[PDB]
Amino acid sequence: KETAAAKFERQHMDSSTSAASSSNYCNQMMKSRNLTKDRCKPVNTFVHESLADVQAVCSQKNVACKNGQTNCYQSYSTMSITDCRETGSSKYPNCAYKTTQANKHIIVACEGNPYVPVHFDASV
Ligand SMILES: [Cl-]
Ligand SMILES: [Cl-]
Ligand SMILES: [Cl-]
Ligand SMILES: [Cl-]
Ligand SMILES: [Cl-]
Repeated sequence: KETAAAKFERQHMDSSTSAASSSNYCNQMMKSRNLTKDRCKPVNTFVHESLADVQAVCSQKNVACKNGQTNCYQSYSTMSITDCRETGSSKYPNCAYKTTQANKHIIVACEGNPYVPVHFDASV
């Protein structure tokens, strides 16, 4: 089984681009990070920052999670992100995503030793 930290990295990290690199970015990335294998993942955010910058957020501003948990952290600075959401024309096995680039604060849930991101909660 994949560790929680490894699943967070696979699903949410894309340090190799500064920003969503076209309207087809989400279709490409959702397949290659294997988020469309048995089912189209409906919603997913990619962060275009270093892994170290994202990991640093677990030491930034402690806020509530949407679920009421108390192990969420909001980035002090905005970060380049891309939101991917399935469109109405999406039907597995032909998944189809809208790509939305933005620069927002991120909110992540953290856990473990090392204390690292395990869940992407939200962006602001
Ligand atoms: Cl790991
Ligand atoms: Cl997400
Ligand atoms: Cl990097
Ligand atoms: Cl900022
Ligand atoms: Cl641990």
